[PDB]
Amino acid sequence: ADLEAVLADVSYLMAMEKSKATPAARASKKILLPEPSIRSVMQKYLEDRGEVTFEKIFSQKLGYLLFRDFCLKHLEEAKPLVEFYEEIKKYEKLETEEERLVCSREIFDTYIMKELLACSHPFSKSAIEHVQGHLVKKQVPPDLFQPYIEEICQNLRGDVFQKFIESDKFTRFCQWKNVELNIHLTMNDFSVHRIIGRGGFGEVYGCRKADTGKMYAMKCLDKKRIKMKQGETLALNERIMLSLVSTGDCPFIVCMSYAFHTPDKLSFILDLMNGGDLHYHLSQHGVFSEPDMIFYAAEIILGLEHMHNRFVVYRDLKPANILLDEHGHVRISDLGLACDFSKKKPHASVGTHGYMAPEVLQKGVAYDSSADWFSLGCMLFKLLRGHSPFRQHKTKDKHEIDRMTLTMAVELPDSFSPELRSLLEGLLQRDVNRRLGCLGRGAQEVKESPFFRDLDWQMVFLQKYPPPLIPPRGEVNAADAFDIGSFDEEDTKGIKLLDSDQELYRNFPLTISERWQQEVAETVFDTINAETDRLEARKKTKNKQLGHEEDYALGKDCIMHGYMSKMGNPFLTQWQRRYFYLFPNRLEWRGEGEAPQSLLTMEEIQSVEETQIKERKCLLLKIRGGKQFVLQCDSDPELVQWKKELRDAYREAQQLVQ
Repeated sequence: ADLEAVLADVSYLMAMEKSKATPAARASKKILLPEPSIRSVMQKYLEDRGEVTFEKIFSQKLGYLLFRDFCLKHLEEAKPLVEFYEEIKKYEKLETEEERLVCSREIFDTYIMKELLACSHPFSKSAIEHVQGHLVKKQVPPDLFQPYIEEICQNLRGDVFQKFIESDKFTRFCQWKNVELNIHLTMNDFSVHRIIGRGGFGEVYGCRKADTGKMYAMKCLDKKRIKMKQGETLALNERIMLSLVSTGDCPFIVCMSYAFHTPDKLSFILDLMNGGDLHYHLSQHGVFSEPDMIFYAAEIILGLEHMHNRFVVYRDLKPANILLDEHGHVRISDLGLACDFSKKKPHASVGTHGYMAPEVLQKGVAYDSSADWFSLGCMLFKLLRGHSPFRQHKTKDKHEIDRMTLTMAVELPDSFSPELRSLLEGLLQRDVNRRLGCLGRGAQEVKESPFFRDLDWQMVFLQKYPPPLIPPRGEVNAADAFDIGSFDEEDTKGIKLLDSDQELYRNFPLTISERWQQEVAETVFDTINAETDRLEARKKTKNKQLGHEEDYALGKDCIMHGYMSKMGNPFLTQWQRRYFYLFPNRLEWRGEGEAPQSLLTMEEIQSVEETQIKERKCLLLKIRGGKQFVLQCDSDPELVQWKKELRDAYREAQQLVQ
């Protein structure tokens, strides 16, 4: 290969491998948390939608981390409870009874027996007796301590949670949540490496997120090409499907973290399966063997089960769409042609010739998730033979392959064991009502098939089995960027994107909370937290020494307060950032911090409405008498809450004054 390609590959590989032992060091940009005063607005914003309950926070990764570290360091009473809960959770992940026996005895002695002996145990007799009855019989199921989990959560829900909310670590949670809700991604935020694939409406590049360093796969769709091929509906459907299946914990599907668009591209951020697709590895390694294909079939069956449980039908199932991760475990990747059959069963012949179900290939006849099982059979057949059960592209014409609707699968006796012959005979049935997986419970009908009789599906979900193939660690595991190529830019000439077209993607951008929180927790949570803490320590010392504290008790009846930019003065600085206080009768206004002063009285307000200025969202207040004020906030949540609270305040004040 030429020098440029070699350099691109080396840069991509080094960025992928850099600082594996210290993920925090991979970030080139830094997350700047807002000031601790943010909680005055963010608390109301979260309360107004009921998000400050114990379950909501404790179920969030960052919320859980902050609550845990508060209990373990700033509340002695809650320390044993959190320690017990955490060790129970650790125990639940033990995979063998030989280890669970000792772990459970240690947990019992440490957190139950000693407290019982000291008579300090606060838990109910029921949980004690349940655990004692299970253990006296030598039973160590993973659900041993579930009653203790419930009771620990009940105890933490009490004054412990209120103390946490009143603490300075709920302020940190508010800061992190505000940082989350203000995610506005652009192509600048990512360091895009060499192209790794192409197809559909655009290309796929490996990329590193700037402010966390986590490696992602950026899938870009060109808006002009989408308009040219009338693909707006498909482009939006792909986002719907990705957001539908990403919300969860399934490790068998390429999950989406973010979605955004530039003026000309639609971009999805997905998991990076640096091992490459299974078709490339099949070509390099050759036909797999039955014990090897057991692994792939089991993993793909679990993935399809996850998708089907959500009523999504994966119409294009090929070896090319199956991506191997670093360690060799597979995932389903391309949800471009996926559809939902819960509302109405599709009827379009969408797929790839040689892997489409007979009812999919038939015109007009509706079909359901039943399609994915025929495609699974065809795919498993390819892994063992190098081609679909019906002729390949180089062996027959496209419509000659379509004669799959007028024949029956060969079902070779040589390369297949009788169990596999039965499995493929079930999966390649012409009649949907008789086809395996298309009757009864669905995924269970296949999972219980004889070919998987030896397989323990719990270990499949836990991914304990050794992959048959481990992708090379020193290669990109993809075709050369010259081979992948690029779309012809001339094809888009004559295509113009109207404002009515950019309106189709008004609501496109998206961020998934759990995925972002997990990324932050893995990468830069502790570093940022420490830096933030140092910054507030510095500023607190400065304020204490020089006076002008952060706030003088926040007044007597302040509804809310926070920074806002008094905007729009031509003869002064446009961004006159200041600190504001809201009261039921007036809105006060403070300078650098010496003394607050009144800016406005609610009785004067005529209306409050949002407006766009300098391509930035702002708040417009119109005043009885022709006066007006413009205020600009920093995070959409600040703007939303300020709008809501100002509106409610003046409406109530004027209605009462009526």
